Amino acid sequence: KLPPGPFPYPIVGNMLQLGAQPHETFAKLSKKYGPLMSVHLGSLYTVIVSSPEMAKEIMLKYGTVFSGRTVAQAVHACDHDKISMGFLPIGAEWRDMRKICKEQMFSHQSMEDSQGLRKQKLQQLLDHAHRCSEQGRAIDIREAAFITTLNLMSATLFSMQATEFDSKVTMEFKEIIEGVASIVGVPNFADYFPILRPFDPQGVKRRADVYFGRLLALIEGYLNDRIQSRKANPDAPKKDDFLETLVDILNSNDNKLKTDHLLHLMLDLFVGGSETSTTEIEWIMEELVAHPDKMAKVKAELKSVMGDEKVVDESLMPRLPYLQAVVKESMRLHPPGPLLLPRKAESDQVVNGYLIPKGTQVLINAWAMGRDSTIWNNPDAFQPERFLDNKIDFKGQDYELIPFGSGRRVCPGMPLANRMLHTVTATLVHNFDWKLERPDAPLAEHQGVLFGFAVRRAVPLRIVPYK
Ligand code: HEM
Repeated sequence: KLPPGPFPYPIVGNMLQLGAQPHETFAKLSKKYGPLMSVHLGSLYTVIVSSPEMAKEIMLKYGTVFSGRTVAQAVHACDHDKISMGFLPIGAEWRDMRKICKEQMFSHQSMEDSQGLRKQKLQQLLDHAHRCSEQGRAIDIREAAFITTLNLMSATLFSMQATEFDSKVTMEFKEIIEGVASIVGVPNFADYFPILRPFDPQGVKRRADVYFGRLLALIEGYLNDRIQSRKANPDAPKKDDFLETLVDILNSNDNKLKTDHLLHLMLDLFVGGSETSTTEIEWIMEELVAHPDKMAKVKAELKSVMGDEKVVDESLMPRLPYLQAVVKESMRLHPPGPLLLPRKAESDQVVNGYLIPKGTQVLINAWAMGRDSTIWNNPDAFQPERFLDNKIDFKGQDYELIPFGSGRRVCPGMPLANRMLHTVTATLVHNFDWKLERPDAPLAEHQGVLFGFAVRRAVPLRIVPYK
């Protein structure tokens, strides 16, 4: 009674038929089997959903049913799978971490207060960007967008006041994320073949506990050191960051959260906003460089609003209606997560007549719906003009665009993502002219796909500022 899919082979099921870079294969197989597919990844049953109306059935109509999360083995490291807001069933401790996220830390009231903590972090990059232009060196966009992202998240969370782009604090964080991504970003057969779960054959759960213990040790030091600063100054001026808010929650003791609940929350906030922004800023700074007709419309717009100001204030978003679309088009073409984050059917539920069993990992292919010929016309072409004078937005209600998810577990970092994805892009676009470090380059590198935590270019984007 389940959705249609290819013949499950013994044991392996449909885990050899995927080929390399599965996101496209889960898309092409949908043209024969349908929007609701059934792929037997080993023992892990999985339903692929690749159409807006079906994503509406999954995330909204039956959303409270499909509101779980498939948990990976690396997530059990340091008991993260039982503390994190990302991978907990919708419950008492999760509702608190949402109402805390959306209403206090990610509402506009806190975004506008954290506006000044992040401009300094763009200036450090813009000054470093000018460093590579004088001697005429090339800038690794991924490297530059990662360190800037950590400096951006660390300022929003901790209010670190370093004077160096590659500060000592930031590079301790950079290794651990890249170490975690190198762990989760590769397949762990314990997830698909449960008899291997006790053994942990590839040693994934262990190696994750090492880096998780480090990333949580550095977060602890930033908590206990603030408590003493909170004790020394009783009328301490409210820091306009996320950590100060979190300290002000367990001192009032209104909600029902522990201390480890907050530590692991800052981890998810830190990790969740780093490698996503890092990849999803490499794309626009490639799309605009690969299609110079469109960068020209962005620059001429930016010069119309900036004036002589050389850093983009996140409050000038409404006056950049084209950069809003340029990101929107990058959301459609190259979504950061090709299959988003796995959902789980917490109850036997029927969708479109087919039965979806309990514990069915529902992957919402956002890559296909970005290149589905039935939705966007000429989908394989970059064109931010299709979003001009269009209310289609990635807020979750336009299932034609689901890069940030929708339903009950929508991305809580959306207001912080777009203010980042726009400013750190509009600061490199408005200030310099870019050209590929290698114009005689294989197009396999351009729009290349790397399956892992997020899909990114096959080769890190390396361009030069020559103005
Ligand atoms: C920059 C682009 C980003 C993308 C494309 C992205 C993507 C996603 C997706 C697809 C989901 C799951 C949605 C669903 O299952 O329906 C999610 C959830 C989540 N994201 Fe992001 N994210 C981004 C940035 C961020 C940022 C900046 C933060 C934190 C500051 C963050 C933290 C989280 C957390 C904690 C969750 C768990 C939500 C829950 O389980 O209720 N992400 N994200």
